[PDB]
Amino acid sequence: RPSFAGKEYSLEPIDERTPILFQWFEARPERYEKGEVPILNTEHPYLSNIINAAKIENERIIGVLVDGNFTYEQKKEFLNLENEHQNIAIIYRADVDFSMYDKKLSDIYLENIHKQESYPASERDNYLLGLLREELKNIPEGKDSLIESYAEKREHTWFDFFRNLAILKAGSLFTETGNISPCSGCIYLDADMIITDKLGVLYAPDGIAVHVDCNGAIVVNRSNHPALLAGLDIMKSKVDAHPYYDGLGKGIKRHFNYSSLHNYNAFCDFIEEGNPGII
Repeated sequence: RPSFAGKEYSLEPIDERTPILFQWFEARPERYEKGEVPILNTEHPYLSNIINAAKIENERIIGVLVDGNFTYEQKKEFLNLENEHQNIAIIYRADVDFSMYDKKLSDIYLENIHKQESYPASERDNYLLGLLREELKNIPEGKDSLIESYAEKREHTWFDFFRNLAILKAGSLFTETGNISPCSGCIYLDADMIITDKLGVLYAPDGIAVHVDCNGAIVVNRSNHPALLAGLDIMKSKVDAHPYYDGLGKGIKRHFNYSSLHNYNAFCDFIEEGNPGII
C-alpha cells in the first residue's frame, strides 16, 4: 500500500463514472472573431482537445468551467457546442455556488495584524504592519470576500484560485447544473492534454493524485477532498497566499505531512498521476 512520511494510505479508485473537467478563463474574449467559441484553438488546439475528450469518453460528462465577459453571441456559440456534442457541459463560474468556501478579506488581514502586534516592540516589524493595515483599508466597499476578490482579477491567479475551488466541488459542480452524485470526484485536465482512448478506472493514494509542480492533471475521488481543503485553509490565513503555490502545492504537501526532511522526488513519485491514454 502507498506510504509517505511514514504513514500508509489506501489506493482509492476513481470510477469510470467520474466526470472530466477543463477550465478556460478568458480575459479578452473580444479578440475572437465573430461566430467562434471563445476558447483558444490554434499551435494550441484547446477547443479541439476538449471536444476530442468528449468524443473519446462517450460515457462521461466533460465539463468546461468558463469565465470572462462573453457576449450574447459567444454565449450562444457555447450553447451550440453543448447542442452538438451532448456530453459537454459549459459551466459559467458566475453561476456556481462557491459560498461555502468563502471568508472575509478583512478577517484574514485582521488575524495577521493582531499576530504581528502581539510581538514585543523590539521585534514587531512595523513595515509589514504598515503594509497589512494599508491593505485592510483599501478593501473595496461591499467586496470584502476572498472569493469575490479573485473573481474580479483577470490574470492567472484568477484561473488558479477557481481551479482549486472547482475541484473541491468536483461532482457537485456538475449536479448543481442540469450519472453523477454531488459526492463524486472529478478528473481535472489542462486543456493542452490529449486523450488517446478511454481512461478506465484510476487509482490514487488517499483519493488524490496530481501531475503538477511545487500539462497538469488533478484527480480526486470525492468532493471536498481534505488535501484541497488544506490549501483553502492556507488561502484563509496567509495574506500573500498564491492559489497555485500555496492553495494547491503547499496544501497537498501539508496534508501528507511533507517537510524539508523529505525528498520532493519521493513525494512526486508517491502522488503522481499518470495514464497511457493521456499524451
